Amino acid sequence: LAPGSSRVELFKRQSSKVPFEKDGKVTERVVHSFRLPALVNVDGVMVAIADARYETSFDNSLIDTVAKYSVDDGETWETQIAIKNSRASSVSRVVDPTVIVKGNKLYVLVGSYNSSRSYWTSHGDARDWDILLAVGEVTKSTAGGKITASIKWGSPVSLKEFFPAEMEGMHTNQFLGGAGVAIVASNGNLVYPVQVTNKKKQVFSKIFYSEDEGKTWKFGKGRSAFGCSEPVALEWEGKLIINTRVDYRRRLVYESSDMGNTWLEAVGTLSRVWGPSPKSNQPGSQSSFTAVTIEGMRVMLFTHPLNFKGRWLRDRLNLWLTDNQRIYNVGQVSIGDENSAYSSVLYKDDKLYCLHEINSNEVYSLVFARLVGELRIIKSVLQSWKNWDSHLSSICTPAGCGPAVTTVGLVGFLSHSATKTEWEDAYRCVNASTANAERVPNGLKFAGVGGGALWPVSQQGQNQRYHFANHAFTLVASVTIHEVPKGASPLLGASLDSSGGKKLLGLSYDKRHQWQPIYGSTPVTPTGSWEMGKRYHVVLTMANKIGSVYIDGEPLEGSGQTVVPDERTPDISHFYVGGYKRSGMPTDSRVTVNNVLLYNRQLNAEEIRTLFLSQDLIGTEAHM
Ligand SMILES: *[C@]1(C(=O)O)O[C@@H]([C@H](O)[C@H](O)CO)[C@H](NC(C)=O)[C@@H](O)[C@H]1F
Ligand SMILES: [Cl-]
Repeated sequence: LAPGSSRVELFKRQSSKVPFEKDGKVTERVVHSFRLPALVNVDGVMVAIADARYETSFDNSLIDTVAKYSVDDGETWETQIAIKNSRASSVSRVVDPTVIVKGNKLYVLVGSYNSSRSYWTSHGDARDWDILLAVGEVTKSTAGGKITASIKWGSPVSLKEFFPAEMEGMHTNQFLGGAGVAIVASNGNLVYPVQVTNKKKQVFSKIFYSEDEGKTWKFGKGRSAFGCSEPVALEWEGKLIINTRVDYRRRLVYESSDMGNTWLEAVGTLSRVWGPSPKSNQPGSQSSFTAVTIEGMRVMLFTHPLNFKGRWLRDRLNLWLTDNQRIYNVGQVSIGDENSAYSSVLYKDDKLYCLHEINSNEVYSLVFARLVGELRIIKSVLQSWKNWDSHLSSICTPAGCGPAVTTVGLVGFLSHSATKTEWEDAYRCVNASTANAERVPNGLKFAGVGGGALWPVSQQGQNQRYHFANHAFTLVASVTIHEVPKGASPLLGASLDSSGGKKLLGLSYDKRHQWQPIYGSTPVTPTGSWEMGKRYHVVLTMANKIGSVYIDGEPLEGSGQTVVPDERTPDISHFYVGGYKRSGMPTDSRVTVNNVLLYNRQLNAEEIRTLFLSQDLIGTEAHM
């Protein structure tokens, strides 16, 4: 939890009571565990929705949906049961409450089970299952001269009639919300991303939506891959971005422009960025994933545990910030090594909050954290993003002024700022490690075995912000060679392996004053000519499985070669700059590199020309 931030145990395990209703009697009843946080703002009233697991944290046990609500931003709360289970047996339950706010109404979608003791995807049929929608209406008033609120909950309505018996290629079984908070789309639709099972017990994600305030519901025709569960969605630039849990794998993210009729994996942005554990080989989690506007900029906030401990313990809840280009780790919201899986982040009246689980010995509480420090950090990073983008766009490029320098898809920028061991990203997301580097205006001068910079791709580890590069990228730099090498030496490239020996696309230079562009594992043909001490502009582009190399805005002879040989997707280890930064490699690159730009797409010819013409205008030197 950041400096300046603080929390309380709001839903306290084995302590907090809720109004348990049965057979017309209400009794204040202590709850064993609280799970499934959803934290929202309803027209000024903060509402926290959760599971009240009365007897045990076991998933398949007695559970009602609880709400707490506050009119004073969480200083005090009132408590109610929003949705009661069927009371059919000792384990009846309403589950995984998923919330949409529209106007002064909360729409809460829950599964309902009567008597099963088995995990939902293990059920061979829907004998025990229903899917219910309850609506809460929030009214504000002023008793005793003070602002008050109340929430009146409707009786739940089954949406089972809207679940078709078949979906292409399958027979349907059950579906549930993806927990947390869903959305109202820009056309007014209520949109729940849902997790669905078929009779083969496969799980997949769909979009489940309503055009008439929840009276009737439709499924979008498309779907995720099998294995994509518990989805969470937001709307971004006219599209749904649907962010899915995949147990034992990296999270898949999809886009859909047509209310889920067609799903496209978001390979160029967010898909496969977030891993569920260090080695992405453990269970995944529910995630908060929201679009908000902070100081005038639309951005997304994402949470997920790092899960160093493994299995479902899911320690180390982390918060991420992205503009759909750059991806910034705000940091750890939870405290120390506590277990902290499910979460919900709310941005209300320019204050940031998080309701999340803490788990000791499978006894769960929800803490309510005031993310004061995290908001400060987020505002700082966004100011940096805005400022660098403004600055680059403002430059009057050489013909009045030529086309603007493009900042669309500009993810990273290595320029003047460097510490002894790192070359700093101006966008503050991913620094490059360095060795044997000397600071120069807007870059670094390198020498010696082991020398260079490493800008990590898969080497980022669990969370891979530059995964897009496996699909398309542009890497740009200004270079000067200071000594003729003994053989062929590296200058810039994308490496498939950790050494740099196995390249996707690169540029080397040789003892005969020629360039050696490297296209995957294709035999290298030297070409062109360079002069010691002269500065050159280098662009490497990769898209559509094809790699190109440009010097001074022009493609080397024979460029435009296939670099992805066989339909496996690349797994780029890192970009290397100014050497390999590997003492295991015998090369000595004596070179200066300035102003390294990374984009998440293949730039066009105009954009490349503009960068070349503008290369002495773009550095960060005069600003820090
Ligand atoms: C979370 C959890 O991992 O801790 O998992 C849910 C599902 O297993 C997940 O959505 C994949 O289907 C549980 N839901 C149900 C209905 O079992 C959550 O309650 C929670 F358990
Ligand atoms: Cl099936």
